Amino acid sequence: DYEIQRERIELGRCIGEGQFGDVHQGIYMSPPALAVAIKTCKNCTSDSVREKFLQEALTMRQFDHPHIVKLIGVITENPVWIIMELCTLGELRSFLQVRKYSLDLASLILYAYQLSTALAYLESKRFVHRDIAARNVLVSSNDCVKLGDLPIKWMAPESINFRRFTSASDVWMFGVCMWEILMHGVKPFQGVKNNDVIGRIENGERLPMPPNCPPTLYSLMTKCWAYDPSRRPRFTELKAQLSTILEEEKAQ
Ligand SMILES: O=C1CN2C(=NN1)COc1ccccc12
Repeated sequence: DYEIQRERIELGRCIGEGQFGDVHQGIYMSPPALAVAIKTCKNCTSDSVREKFLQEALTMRQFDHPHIVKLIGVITENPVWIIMELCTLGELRSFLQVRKYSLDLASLILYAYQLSTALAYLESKRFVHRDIAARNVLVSSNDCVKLGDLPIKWMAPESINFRRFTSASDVWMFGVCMWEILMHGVKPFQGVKNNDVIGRIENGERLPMPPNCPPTLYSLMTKCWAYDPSRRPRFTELKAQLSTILEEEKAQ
């Protein structure tokens, strides 16, 4: 039973925004004082919105991975809330930007490694994500990131051209996500028009090597960006390669 008694929740300060409403941090008193994230729903007094909001919680129930945010429970009567595991440090993009000059390379590589483990897990569950980007990643601690919950600049050419979405197109998007982390949260193709992104990629052009990114890690990003989806590594191969790049970086 995922239904939580409202009196067990102390609503704290607003910490961010979601599609349905504000996200707040708070406290969950269970049989004691667990820090939680509380997702609110502005229009949940309407059942069409309520069903869509609560469907997200039902989706979360299916996953059990250390690098995917966990659902704690729901409050189905107005105001409708979803109680999630709190990732205290917030959104990854903002975290990377604020810590641009204070996060070492080993930490950046660790975040890419952890995200590849969560994605190889979702691949093993036969779940295609379709929206892999640094914006949907949350920070639990300085050493732990988690997956939370058209973007032409992040999309595989087959997804843009023919709406083909597979684990291989998720790999392309993850290559862009790895570039974003190594770029300290800078978005890809800044100042480039969406309709001119496909052309540049068709021309063989790719996102450049981020400053201070190891060549072995940049090489792994470019394999994610092979035009042919069958030539892209699988998430399991990404995981094994990122583990070796992480160890090499941890050794100096
Ligand atoms: O499910 C969640 C959603 N979330 C948090 N934790 N857990 C904390 O950082 C956030 C920042 C912005 C939006 C959502 C969150």
